[PDB]
Amino acid sequence: PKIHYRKDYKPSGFIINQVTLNINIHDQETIVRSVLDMDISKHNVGEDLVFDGVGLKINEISINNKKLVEGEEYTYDNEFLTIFSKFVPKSKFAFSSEVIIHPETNYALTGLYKSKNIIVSQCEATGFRRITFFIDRPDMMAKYDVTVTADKEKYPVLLSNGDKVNEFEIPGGRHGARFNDPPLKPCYLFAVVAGDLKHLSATYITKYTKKKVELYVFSEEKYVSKLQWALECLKKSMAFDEDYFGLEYDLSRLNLVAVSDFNVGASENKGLNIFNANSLLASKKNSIDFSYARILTVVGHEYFHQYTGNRVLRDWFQLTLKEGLTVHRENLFSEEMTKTVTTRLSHVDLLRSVQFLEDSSPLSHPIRPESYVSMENFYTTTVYDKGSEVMRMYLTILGEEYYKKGFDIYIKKNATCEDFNYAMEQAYKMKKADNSANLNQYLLWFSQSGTPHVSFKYNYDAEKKQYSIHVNQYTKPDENQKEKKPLFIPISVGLINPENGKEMISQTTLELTKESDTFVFNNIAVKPIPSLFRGFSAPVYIEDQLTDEERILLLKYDSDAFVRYNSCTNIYMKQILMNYNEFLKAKNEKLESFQLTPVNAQFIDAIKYLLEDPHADAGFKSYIVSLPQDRYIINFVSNLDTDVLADTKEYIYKQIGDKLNDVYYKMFKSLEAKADDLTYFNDESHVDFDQMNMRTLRNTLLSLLSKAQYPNILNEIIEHSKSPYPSNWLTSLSVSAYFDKYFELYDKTYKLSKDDELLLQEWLKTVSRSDRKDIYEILKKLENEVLKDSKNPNDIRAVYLPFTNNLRRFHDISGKGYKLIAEVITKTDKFNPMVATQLCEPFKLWNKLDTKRQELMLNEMNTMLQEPQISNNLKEYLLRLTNK
Ligand SMILES: [Mg+2]
Ligand SMILES: [Mg+2]
Ligand SMILES: [Zn+2]
Repeated sequence: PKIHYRKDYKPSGFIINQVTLNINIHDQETIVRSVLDMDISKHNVGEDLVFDGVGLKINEISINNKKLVEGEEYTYDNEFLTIFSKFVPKSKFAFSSEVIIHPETNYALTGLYKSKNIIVSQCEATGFRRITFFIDRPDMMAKYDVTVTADKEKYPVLLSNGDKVNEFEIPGGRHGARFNDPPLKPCYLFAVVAGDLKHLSATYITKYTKKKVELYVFSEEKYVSKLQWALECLKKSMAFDEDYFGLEYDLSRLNLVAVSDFNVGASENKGLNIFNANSLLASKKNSIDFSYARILTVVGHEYFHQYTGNRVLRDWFQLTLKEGLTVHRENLFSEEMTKTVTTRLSHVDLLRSVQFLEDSSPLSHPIRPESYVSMENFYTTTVYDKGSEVMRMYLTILGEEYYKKGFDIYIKKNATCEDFNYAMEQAYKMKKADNSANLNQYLLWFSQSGTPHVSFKYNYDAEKKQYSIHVNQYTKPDENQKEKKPLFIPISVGLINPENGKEMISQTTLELTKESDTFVFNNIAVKPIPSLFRGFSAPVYIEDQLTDEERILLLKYDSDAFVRYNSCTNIYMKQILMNYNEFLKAKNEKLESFQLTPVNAQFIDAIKYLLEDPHADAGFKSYIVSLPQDRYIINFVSNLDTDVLADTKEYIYKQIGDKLNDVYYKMFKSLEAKADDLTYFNDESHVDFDQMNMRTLRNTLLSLLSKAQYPNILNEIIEHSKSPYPSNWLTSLSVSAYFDKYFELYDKTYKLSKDDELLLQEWLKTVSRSDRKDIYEILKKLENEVLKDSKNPNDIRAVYLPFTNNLRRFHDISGKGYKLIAEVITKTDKFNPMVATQLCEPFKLWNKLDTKRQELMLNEMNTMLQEPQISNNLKEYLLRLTNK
């Protein structure tokens, strides 16, 4: 296992100036001819010429049109092509090769592969080496001249980077297309698409230069009518980057292409973005509401890669520089487009659940790691989502005006993470009106792993009208740093007058730079309730040390969506932790009788208050009636007994339900007209995020009412199944799990879903997530009847991943759930190591569970590690997760 270190970076001893590709696609094989116009760099020390090349079948290789001989002049071990230095020229030379690859049987979905009837490429991060020989690293900038040939019937549409400069016929029913892309680019931004694609098109005219831009969205013929929303999102993305960042698209054409088989959401390439079908295609009739926010964000994300990618990555350790930034730009875009507070809330909810788990797991790493073995395991929620929060904090610190200045300085001057911090430091100096002000401490956000803990204590003096906020920050030591240093933590705060719910001070961002600090406020007429970390201004554990009474007041009257949301969350956690220990204590002591502390009555009253408030947001309401995610809860519990937590959740839901179920039912009925309005059902460009939030609320309330066995709720469930919206009649399936009509809706909703590839995958998720006692028997049914031996990641993930969130069933004390997923992981690892690693996600919290379940998970992981044919990808991941 070769380990790459960040501190060991050195520029290549070679230069690649021009790439001339000839990709000839045939029925059983794809022939790739490549001519590399190379040179010797100043960093050269007469070393061997080593190319990356994985799984390549060599027909012949040459230097200056002279064939090289195997063994005497070069060696190849299916991974590296080593050409001995004595046969390597000392000036400008040309390296040529012809290799054979097989996209048809490339089930790893990396490099060049075939998805259904579409040939597509995936080169990030180390995929280009699976297509042809190359110095496969992002700092190798080169020009590209690509020619693609194939059978005209099977692959009438040919796409690649740059301008299509020639189209020609080939004897035998074949055709060819030449693409020249003059601007320098790294090889992971190379792409090629071949297939029988249909499209929707539009013309975008830029804001300043008024350049006309051809926009194309591609898919297979069957689902071409699901491309409308993606096209609209693309238009929205371009306009936003123009309006907010003042950036225009540089090329004359942009292509979006959807494929059925894809490891992640999408990928960016210059002028040619390639999407997972579930993140590009949608229709009101064949998609749940989630697809619309999903497509918006993903289409936006890959577009925001364009302008930065056009002018500025030194090495893969700087991954968070382009990903953290893009996701940040993606999130700013989504918030502006959706105009809903739940958008920002959704991002925070994901970070504090998924990423916080990772950052306290053995897999914990900084957003810029010091080392890696597999680059495929580098693309984590830490690099992406914590990285985004780090990039977002720049905006919070600098403000909108100065941030755009710092951003413009970054784009114009350029790279590494330090380069971006430098540009922001320049804006920081301007804002602070001082050249001695710096952001050197801020770099610790890039190098320090783990989640910081921020705790508070307060003091108010009525006589002097003086309010003090004592802040403390702390990060637990891990395997990355023995000693943790204080970070630059921006704390957006407000002060709420508890008597009238008014703001007491203007916008304020506390700059915590030390381990602890005391912030004092004068002329505070009355004792305030602090509104801390507004908008979640820092990726930290917040310990407000407020009473439930104070939290309730914030929940009702604070202006900031997150602090309201977080206050409700904190009230829940306090209740959860209390009831958990009470349930646990009874279990450990085998008590015949015991007591549970009821849910705060005033808290329940506050929920009723907000719910019955017509001017309150529907999406926000859905959050406050829902307990915190299980993966968020586990961060606050040692040796988590999943059964006890399940009992705890059940009791708390029942407590609140016993009070508010009538309110829940009344709202479910009254919300129907606006939530399920069909006015624009066949207007595929009309998306109402507020309306979809109303359906989110209705479906959430229906779920609560179903679990509570509300009187005659089955009637509502049945009628809900007749709704035109997939979000509704799929919800009816899952909530009917507690009734004898589950399998009736099972067949009904299957018939509705089976003829759409993406919709069926949503049906699989719904079944997988169904709260059924016979869930293991049901999963077997999906395997034999629906899933079978499919190698489609969307199919495999849909069947198994939602099931892993079943607290009671997946964590069955027998370990049957752990054994099931482990078998799926090992099975998947044979053809797709990346997806196999994705399926390991349930095991990420293994050392946080009770001792018995720790043992069970560890055994299955050790079993997987003992598999003789385990991939390096999977091996490295499990080794790090099990601290071996
Ligand atoms: Mg091969
Ligand atoms: Mg990507
Ligand atoms: Zn990205």
